[PDB]
Amino acid sequence: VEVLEVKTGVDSITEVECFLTPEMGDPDEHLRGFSKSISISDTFESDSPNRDMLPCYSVARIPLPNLNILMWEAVTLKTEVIGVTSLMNVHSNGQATHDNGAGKPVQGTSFHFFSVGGEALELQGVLFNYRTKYPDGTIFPKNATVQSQVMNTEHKAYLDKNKAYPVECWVPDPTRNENTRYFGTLTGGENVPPVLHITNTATTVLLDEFGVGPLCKGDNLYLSAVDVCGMFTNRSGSQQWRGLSRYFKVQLRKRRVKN
Amino acid sequence: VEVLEVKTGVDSITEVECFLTPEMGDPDEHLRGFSKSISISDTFESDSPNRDMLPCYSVARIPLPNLNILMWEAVTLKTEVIGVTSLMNVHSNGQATHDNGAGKPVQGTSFHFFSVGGEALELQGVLFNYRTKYPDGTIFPKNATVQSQVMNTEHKAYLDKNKAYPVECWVPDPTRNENTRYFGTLTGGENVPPVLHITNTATTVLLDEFGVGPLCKGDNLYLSAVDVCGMFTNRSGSQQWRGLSRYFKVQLRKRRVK
Amino acid sequence: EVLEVKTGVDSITEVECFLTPEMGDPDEHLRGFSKSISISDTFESDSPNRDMLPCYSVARIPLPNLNILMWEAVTLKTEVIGVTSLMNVHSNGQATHDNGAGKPVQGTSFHFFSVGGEALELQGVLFNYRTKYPDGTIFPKNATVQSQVMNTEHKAYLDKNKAYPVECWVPDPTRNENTRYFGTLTGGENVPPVLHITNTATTVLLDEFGVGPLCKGDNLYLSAVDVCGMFTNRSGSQQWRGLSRYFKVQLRKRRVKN
Amino acid sequence: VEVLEVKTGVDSITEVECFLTPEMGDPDEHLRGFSKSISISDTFESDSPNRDMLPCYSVARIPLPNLNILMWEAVTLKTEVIGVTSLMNVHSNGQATHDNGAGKPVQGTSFHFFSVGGEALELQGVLFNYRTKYPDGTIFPKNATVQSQVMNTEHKAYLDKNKAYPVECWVPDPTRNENTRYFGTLTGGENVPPVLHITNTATTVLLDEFGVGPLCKGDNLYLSAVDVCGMFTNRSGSQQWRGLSRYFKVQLRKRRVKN
Amino acid sequence: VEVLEVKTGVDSITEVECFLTPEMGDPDEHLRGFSKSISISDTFESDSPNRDMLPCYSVARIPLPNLNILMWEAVTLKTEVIGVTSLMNVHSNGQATHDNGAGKPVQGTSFHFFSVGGEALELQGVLFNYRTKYPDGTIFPKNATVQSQVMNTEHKAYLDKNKAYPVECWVPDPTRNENTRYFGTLTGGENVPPVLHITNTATTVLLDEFGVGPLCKGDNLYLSAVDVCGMFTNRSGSQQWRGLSRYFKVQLRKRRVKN
Repeated sequence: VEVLEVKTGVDSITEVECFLTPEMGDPDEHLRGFSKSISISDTFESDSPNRDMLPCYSVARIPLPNLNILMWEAVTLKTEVIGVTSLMNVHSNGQATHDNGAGKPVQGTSFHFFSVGGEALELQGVLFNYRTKYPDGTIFPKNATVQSQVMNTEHKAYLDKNKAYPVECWVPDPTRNENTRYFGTLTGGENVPPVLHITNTATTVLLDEFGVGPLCKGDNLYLSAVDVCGMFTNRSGSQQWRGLSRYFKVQLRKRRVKN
Repeated sequence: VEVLEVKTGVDSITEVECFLTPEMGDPDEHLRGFSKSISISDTFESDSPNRDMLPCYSVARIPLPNLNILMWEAVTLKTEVIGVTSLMNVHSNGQATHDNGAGKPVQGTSFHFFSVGGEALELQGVLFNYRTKYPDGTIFPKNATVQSQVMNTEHKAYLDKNKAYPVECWVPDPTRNENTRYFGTLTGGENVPPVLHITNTATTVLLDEFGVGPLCKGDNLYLSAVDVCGMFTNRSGSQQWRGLSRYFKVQLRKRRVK
Repeated sequence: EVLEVKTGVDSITEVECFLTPEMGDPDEHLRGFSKSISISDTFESDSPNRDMLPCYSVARIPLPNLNILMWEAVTLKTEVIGVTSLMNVHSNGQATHDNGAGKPVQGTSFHFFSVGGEALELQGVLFNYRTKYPDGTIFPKNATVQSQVMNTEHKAYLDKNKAYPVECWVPDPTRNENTRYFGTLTGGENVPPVLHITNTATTVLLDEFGVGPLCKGDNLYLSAVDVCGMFTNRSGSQQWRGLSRYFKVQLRKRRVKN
Repeated sequence: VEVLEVKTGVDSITEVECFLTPEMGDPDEHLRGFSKSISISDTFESDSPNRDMLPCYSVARIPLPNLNILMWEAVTLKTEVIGVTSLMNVHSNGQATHDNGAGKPVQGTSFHFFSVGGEALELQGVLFNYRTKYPDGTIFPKNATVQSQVMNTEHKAYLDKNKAYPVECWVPDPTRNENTRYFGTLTGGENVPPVLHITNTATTVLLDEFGVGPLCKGDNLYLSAVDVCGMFTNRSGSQQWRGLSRYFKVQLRKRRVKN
Repeated sequence: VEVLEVKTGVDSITEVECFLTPEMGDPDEHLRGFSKSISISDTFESDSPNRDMLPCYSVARIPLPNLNILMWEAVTLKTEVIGVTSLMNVHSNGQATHDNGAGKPVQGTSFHFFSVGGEALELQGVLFNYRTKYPDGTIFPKNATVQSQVMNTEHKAYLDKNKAYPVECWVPDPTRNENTRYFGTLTGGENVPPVLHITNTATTVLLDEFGVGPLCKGDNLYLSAVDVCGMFTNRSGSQQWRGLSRYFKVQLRKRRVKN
């Protein structure tokens, strides 16, 4: 693809605003945005997590105004976590900090990740434990070998399905994603406190070093997200992953391209 | 509504200064700035927080001088939390950290938020637990379903009343607030320590990509805030939200529109 | 009305001094420490003795007398003197654990410094409006429940050393036009002290309009607090430990009218 | 060596992309990416860590296109740790935080290190304890004295062999490496939480203050790495180092050189 | 002294590169770089720390090429801590984290400090406890009074001797050191994790606001360092300061000067 002039004019600019909801497991009809209580396998060879216990990658494919050599180019992203203040509900079935204290807030291992792309995010598989049996209804590395625990190039996938790609198996494939801009932070640890900033005054630019943003094949924008905030501890002491939705505002413009 | 020239002169500039006091619960007439002690429901279904245990958003609507095409445009903000040294009272009915020790100071989950707009801050409701019964005298997401636990578009509101909107079920609506600038931080975890900076040498510019600040409809500036500093632990080991007031200094200039 | 800067001979001056911390000094051997912290059982019975209360430090520095012409503070260099003293973990310290070293000074800290052409101006805010502050100290008077968020009666001048309890007072952001102040409260019980020393860093004291503090009556006001944290003795009791602050201030001569 | 002009033209540039797997010990045929569980010595004299217990430096020598006097010059690096989300597997033979809680995630002492050079990374030896007996199959400071605990200049080597230079015995030698760019953080502490950022938008510049990058002797790129993420605690409470692979992408341009 | 022009020419440039070893106490002939295990006085009046238990400032007077009006002027500094990876030896007489665990790594109170100067570092004395009996063969504030615990102007010295000036009594005197540049962080707390960055791509400029670096009186350069990394806990539970060597590379140039 030869990228050429940006079209000028008011019809040359569009905008995509949406919410991408989390996919944490949802173990009952009252617990959307939570996973199942975590159960620990006794051995590696018996690691067998259920689907309702495994957070997955969120993805939304957004149709843009049809164009046809012109493609929509993603220029600017605005994004934030929606419902940060909900993590102050410290009075609903929380294990106490101590005797007569308030609930433990959501804390621990967090993954905050977001991508904007002209095609599906491209994933590479890395397994904590290759012998883990992943559940029916999820898409995960197949023919896992020991070498899957560090790097196995057989484990390529597209983020082509919502509620399907377990977070713990897949990362953005850094050998691809030319047409995607991705951003991710894992903050590990049992007690790591969530630090969530919100503002409507921060724009991130999506143009590569040559002034070129993601170009939207078949007039589709791809928004992908993960926002595992940490773990909710109930009074029994068992722990659930808790997630929040992510806001996306992408500005786009029309680029001419050849071949 | 198109934005044109900024009126110049010495009669074209105005300044708004004020304090927004925190609204933490005030469970008795000696505990202004504190909440009622947290009680934890045994289940989600039975979660029923009383008003005096629910911190709420602070809001002040300030009349500006009248202009009748001319609107007040907000340009610069100075803000800080007032009384940060108050958190050094570790000698007043606080649980000792160990045998013979000084008092645990205010710590744990904090929310520091401020916003300046030309209209009321626009809110999206999101709930930790959708079956939570919120109390009489508070304004909260109505018709909550399990989708409210992640994203429910029904839950829209304007921060149009003080001591009314509980911090825990409302957040600035990113899909709106085009005529407001907002900034907040949630610092979670039960041990996390307060980090409070203060200076009269720091200025936030309020203008957008296009050099335009909030334009004050009806000649009213709207200041909104939340300064939940953490929890204070009394010798019983029960915990109360403690908040502080926030200072605002806003500089406004005249703008012609339409 | 601020006019031209004078240039040439005797046009420049420097002020270099140290300000000692003011922590309580509870016996002739413990300068720079508070008394051990006693906790009151109730808010009602909170009665901290002067030797348990850290206070604001201040120095009125007299400048070369001028006769329309006044001194203008332009840059600051500052640091905490004797940071390495906090490596003494062998002098009557509660052991971390069995056979271990003494617990270092840690927990709640307040690092503040200001340079002004008049007394730093203070706002009173109280953790607990019922606290009885001791004779010999200057504290918010006629305290009410509203004093726990913002009571405009509590106004004062940092005009005396060892008198203004840190926990009652903050810089008043509605005034202090003729001062630059900077402060950090790092609260928490385990919070580690982080202290940077260098002779390579310079703060600029000029405002947005290129004007620094102007020294009324030819007097520079330096103000400071450096409560580093608490020292735990082998008994478990905790004292505030403070350290001295170094100020270097470059001033120039500014003509002024009316 | 006199560094002259850069050749231009579409064939004057090349790109190196690869993965560097962690060398953590691999104690059995199922635990690639893990160390052997740590065994403490009663005394400094008895300190005798086995090879399967000692994380080593990763190194890849990468042959570039032959030139016959031109040398390849490394200009830009893109790197990230691959599989950061694998550390969310807190349900596989993990010691519980507390009664009913999730597995403890990987946490504790981490070393994150990467270097790009036109020759093997140059190593200085420093020993926590000079009387440690290092194992057959590893290459370590020889003729240790007590001064090896602070600085002994006998302890020089080239990172010229994978799975062999123990990470705790060697460090980049700052008196050499004129022809290498190295970056490393040690975050020690027993409870220290991992912090892993991913993005395809960040580029390191490899040029020195004179606009010259590493020049590749015999047309070879040297990529060195260590990504000890922390330790994994099984249900017995014994602890293994857990390592992850590192992605490199280096842009190189042809430089003319004399002698 | 009037400062005039920089000299130019290949021979107006010189470079000083060297290691500063730590002076932690060296309690026995196997523990270079450790202190003696810490003992706590029952009272202030009885504080009497032994020399093998007190870390001291490190210093090196480096002779420069003899110039006979001309002085060498220090312009740039590269510095790093050497053997940061040595803090991953958690298998050598360390107190376990918990039952079956790896050893506690080095952690707790750290002081990292370095200075480059045209004369000896000037020290101000500050004592935690003015009644402390400092030991024979160390240089300490003398005729100490209670005022010595905050600020006593009597306590002035030159860091003119190695393994002599105990760290806890002395800090750079900020009323002096015009001809030195100093940099120091105290990170206190008992459990504080070491964060140690290494790279050969960072340079510090030693030039003040007027473009003048340290001027080396009598053709001498003064390099001072402290790098107490934290505390080592042996299986006893007793604790020793552990330090590491610091690397210095200083670029100097000739400067004319009058009187």
